Amino acid sequence: HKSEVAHRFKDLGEENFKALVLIAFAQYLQQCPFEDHVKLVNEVTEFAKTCVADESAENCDKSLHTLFGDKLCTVATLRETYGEMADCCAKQEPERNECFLQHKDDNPNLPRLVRPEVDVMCTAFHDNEETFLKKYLYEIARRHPYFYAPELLFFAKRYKAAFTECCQAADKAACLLPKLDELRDEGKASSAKQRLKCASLQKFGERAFKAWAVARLSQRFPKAEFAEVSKLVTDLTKVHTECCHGDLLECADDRADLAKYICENQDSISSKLKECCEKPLLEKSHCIAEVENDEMPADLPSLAADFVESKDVCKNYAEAKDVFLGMFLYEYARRHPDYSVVLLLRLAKTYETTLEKCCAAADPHECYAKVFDEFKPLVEEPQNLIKQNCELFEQLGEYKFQNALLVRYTKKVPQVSTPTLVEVSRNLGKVGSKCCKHPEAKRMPCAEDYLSVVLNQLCVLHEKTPVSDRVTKCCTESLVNRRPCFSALEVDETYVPKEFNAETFTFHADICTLSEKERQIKKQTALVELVKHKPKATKEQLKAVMDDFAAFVEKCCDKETCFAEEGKKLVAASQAAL
Ligand SMILES: O=C1CCc2ccc(OCCCCN3CCN(c4cccc(Cl)c4Cl)CC3)cc2N1
Ligand SMILES: CCCCCCCCCCCCCC(=O)O
Ligand SMILES: CCCCCCCCCCCCCC(=O)O
Ligand SMILES: CCCCCCCCCCCCCC(=O)O
Repeated sequence: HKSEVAHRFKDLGEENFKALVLIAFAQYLQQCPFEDHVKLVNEVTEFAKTCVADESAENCDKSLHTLFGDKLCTVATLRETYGEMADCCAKQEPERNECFLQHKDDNPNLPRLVRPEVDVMCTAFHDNEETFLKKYLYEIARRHPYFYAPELLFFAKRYKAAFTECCQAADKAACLLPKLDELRDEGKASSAKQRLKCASLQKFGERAFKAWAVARLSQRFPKAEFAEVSKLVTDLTKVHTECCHGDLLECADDRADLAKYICENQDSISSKLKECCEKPLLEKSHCIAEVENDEMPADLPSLAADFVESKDVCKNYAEAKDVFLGMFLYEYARRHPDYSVVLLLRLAKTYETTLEKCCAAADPHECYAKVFDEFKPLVEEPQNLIKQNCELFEQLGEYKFQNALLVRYTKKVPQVSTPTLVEVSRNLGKVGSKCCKHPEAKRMPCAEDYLSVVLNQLCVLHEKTPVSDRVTKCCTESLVNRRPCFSALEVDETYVPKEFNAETFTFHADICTLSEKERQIKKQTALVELVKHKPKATKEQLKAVMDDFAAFVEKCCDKETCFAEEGKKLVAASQAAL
C-alpha cells in the first residue's frame, strides 16, 4: 500500500498493466489520436517501473487517482479538444475524478469501425502484431467508455487467438470471419447487459435488484445456506452499484474483494469454483460470474411445509417481509435452475400478493392453502412457448423461421418501421437456433438471456423514434413483465392497409449478385411490405406469392430484361390473389 502503482504493476504484470492503462486513458480522452495514448502508456509504464525498483521513489506514494488525474491534466490539447473537461483540472482529487467521470461521453460522434478485408488483417497482424491489436483495443475502448476494462482485455485476448489460429489456415476467411462475427455479437451483448442492468437499478430501486440477485445466486450456489446467499447478495449489490457509477479502480477493487471472499469460502458456496480460484487476480471475478451451476442437494423437501402448511406463515412474514420472501425465492430458485430468473420473480411476486391479501383476511390459513396452484399457469406459459416455437423451428430452417416471425410480428404491430421489424425478426430467429440446440434443462435460461438483449435493443431503437404506443407500453413495464407483454401483443385490427407502392416491389439484377445475407435482408424487406400492404392475407396466399417470388428470382438468373418483364407479371399476379 506504500506505492499503489507498483503493487498494481506486480500483481497484474507488465503486459496486462499497459493494456489496462491504454483502455483507461482511451475511455477518458476519447478524442485523442492513438499515437498520443501510446505515448502516455509508455510514460506511465516507465514510471511504474521506478516504483517497482524503489517503493520510496518520488511520487510513488501518491494514490492511483492522483497519478491518473495529474497525468490526464498534462495533456496539452486538453482545453482545445475537451472544453469544460479541462475545468476539472482545477479541483482537488476527491472532486476532480468525479468531474472527469461526469464527462465520459456515452455515445460519442465517432465513425463506425469498418472491418478490413481478411488478407489485409492477417498481413497487418503479421507485420506488426503489437500495434495492430492495441490500435483496435483503443478503438473499442474509446467507443465504450463505461465497459469494464478487464472484460475488454478478456475479449482482446480472444481476438488475438482468433487471428493466430486462422491466419495460418488454408482458407483464412473460412474460420476467421465466423469467429469475428461471434466475438462482435458477444461483445455487443455483454456491453448491452451491463448498461441495461445499470439503468434498471436506478429505475426500479435496489430491492428489485436484490431479488434478482437472490434468484441468480441460489441457482448457481444451491448448496449454500440462505445466510451465505444473502451475504453474497449484499456484496454483489454494492459491487454493481459502484461499477455502474463508472469509477474503474473502485469497481475493480470491489470485484476483487468479492472474488477473494468467495474463494476463501468455497466450502460454504459451491464446489465448482476450484478451477478459477487458481487463476490470477485479473481473471478471478470474471470467471466466477460465468461458472456453471453446482448440483443441488439430493433430497430437498417440498416448500409447502415452511411456506404453506405450517402455522406462523403470516407471523414469520410480518416480522421481516423481504427476508421471508427472500427465503421463499432462495428455496424456489435453487430447486429450479431450469427456470428463468424472471419466472422465479413472477412466483415470488405472486406469493407476495397472496400473503398481503390472505394475512389480513378472516381465515388466513384457508386463504393461501393452495397458493402453489397459481404457480402452474405461470410456469407452463414459457415452457409451452419454447416447445411451440421450436417445434415450428424444427419444421422449418432458421431463415424460414425468421420469415414466420416476420409475418407474425408485422401483423401485430404494423406501425413499426420495416428495418426494425426485419432486424428484430432476424435476431429473434437467432435466439431460436441458439437456444433450442440445448436440452430442456437449460432452454428457458438461455432464451431469457438472449430475449432480454433483443427486446431492449428493440426499444432502444424505438425510444428514439416512437411510433407504436403498444410497444412503448411493454418497455415501460418492469423487466419481469416485459417479455409477457410482448407475447401478449395481438394482431392490430384497427390498422388500415399500406398504400401500394410499385417501386417497393420492384427488383433488379442486384439480388442475384448480392451476398447471401444481403439477398435475404432484401427478400425479408419486401415480405414486410407485402404484409403491410395486405395484412388480411392468409398463410397459403402468402406462401403462393413467396413460392412465385423464389421462382421469379431463380428463373431470371440475359438478366436485366427478365427482372423488369417477369417482375411486372409477378406483381400483377400477386395483386389478384391478395
Ligand atoms: O480489425 C478488426 C477485427 C475485428 C472487427 C470486427 C468488426 C468490425 O467492424 C464492425 C463495426 C464495429 C464493431 N465493434 C466490434 C467490437 N464491439 C465490442 C463491444 C464491446 C466489447 C467488445 Cl469485446 C467488442 Cl468486440 C463493438 C462493435 C471491425 C473489426 N476490426
Ligand atoms: C433477502 C431479501 C431479498 C430481496 C427480497 C425479495 C423479495 C421478492 C419479491 C419479488 C417481487 C419483486 C420483483 C421485482 O420487482 O423485480
Ligand atoms: C454477472 C453478475 C456479476 C457481475 C459482477 C462480478 C462479480 C463476480 C463475483 C460474483 C459472482 C456472481 C455469480 C453470478 O453471476 O450469479
Ligand atoms: C405485390 C407482391 C410483389 C412480390 C412480393 C415479394 C415478396 C418476397 C418475399 C420473399 C420471401 C421468400 C424468399 C424465399 O422463398 O427464398
